[PDB]
Amino acid sequence: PIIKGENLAYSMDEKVDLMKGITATDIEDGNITSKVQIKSSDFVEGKSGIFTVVYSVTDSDLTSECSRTIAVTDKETQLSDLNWKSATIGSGSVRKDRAVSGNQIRLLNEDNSVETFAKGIGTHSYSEIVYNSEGYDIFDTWVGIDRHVADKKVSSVKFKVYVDGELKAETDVMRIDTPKKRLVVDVRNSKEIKLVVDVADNGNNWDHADWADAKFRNLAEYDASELNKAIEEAKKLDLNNYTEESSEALKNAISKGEEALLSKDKETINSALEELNKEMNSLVKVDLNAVINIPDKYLLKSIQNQLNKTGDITLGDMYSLTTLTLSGVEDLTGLENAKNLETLNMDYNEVKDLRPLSKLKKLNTLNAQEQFIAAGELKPSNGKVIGDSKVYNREGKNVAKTIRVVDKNGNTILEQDAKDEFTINTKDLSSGLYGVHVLFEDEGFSGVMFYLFNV
Ligand SMILES: [Ca+2]
Repeated sequence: PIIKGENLAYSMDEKVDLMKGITATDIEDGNITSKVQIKSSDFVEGKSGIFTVVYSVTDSDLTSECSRTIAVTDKETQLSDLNWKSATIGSGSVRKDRAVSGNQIRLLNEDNSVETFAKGIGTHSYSEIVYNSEGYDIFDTWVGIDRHVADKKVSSVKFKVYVDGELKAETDVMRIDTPKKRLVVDVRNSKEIKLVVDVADNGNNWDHADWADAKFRNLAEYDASELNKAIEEAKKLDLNNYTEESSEALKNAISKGEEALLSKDKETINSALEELNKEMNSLVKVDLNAVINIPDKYLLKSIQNQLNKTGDITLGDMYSLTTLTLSGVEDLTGLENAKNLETLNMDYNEVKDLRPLSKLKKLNTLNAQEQFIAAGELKPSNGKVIGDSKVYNREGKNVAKTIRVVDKNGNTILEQDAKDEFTINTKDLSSGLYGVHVLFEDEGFSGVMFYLFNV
């Protein structure tokens, strides 16, 4: 059994396949790659680092083991975007982002297609290129014979990577038809990396070699594991069991945490985590048994008729209203607790203020037409009578339309536009009873607010 596996490198957003590149062949069994198991690993998902995984397989009639590292990195720096400390080359000159022949960097793929790279280092054996590697964690590159010498027959090189003078990785002898190979080297706490292209056989003849996509890769400067843990536990809670104010704050913190995950910014994540933890401990549970204060006895009777019960109406009772029919109601106070109310049938009632229903998010059917609010008697003073004529809709807007004054015979003695208040001259009025009609209309909300004043 020949179990094989090379070092890999992944980015922060990529899905890590722990079995990528693992093969197992045996002369007695054949391809036993499907029977490969993991013997040891320190890998953690959603975490930046360099993890070690050990692989073991058992054949029909014998076990073999192999080990490889898997790095999860973030920021990358192309070597061609940096300056080398020194560079030697057997023929021509080293070129950044181009092959040694000046053409694009081109290597061979496993399916015999050609891979064209925009970034990399084009050199020629024998070659030694040294870079400053201080502060970098992982070196990643593709290597192979450049496609410009695809007709030269004798092209052959070997790639080697030295870290502070120590050989850390190398390929076999690569020829024209050898598909490109990947090299992922740990360069942690190093000062120099040396990229070596040896001549293999036939000297350096036509040894066009590319360090394709050669780049440094660093571990992430952030960690989203703690924020991910707090969000998942927060999303497990039922927002209906908490007050609308506290559930809104937690919901906003969950959203801010989800935004922080996408930012991949350390302080944005930490700040969202602290806020999410604060709203997590600031949650206050509802009390479905607490009594709701309903000052209007007709509203209390209307809710009792809809729910079939006597005595106090609870918040749990209020949460259960999806439809409600009113009769003889003057004050909607208390209905702000029925957050699930969808339909309110209150035609021919005595309501002049829809503001208690302002925050009802599901109230799509409101039948509040032809109200009549007997607003009592106004006492004339200083030769005039003054009354209030503001009728509020759900948005808190005065929807009063027509102010008309009527005498005992039904004849309109005056009419004007409705404002917040009205002032009627009474010095010129004959002695008797007079009525004041405050006409108002809106989307589904209309009626008459009636006053009277004696003279
Ligand atoms: Ca050669």
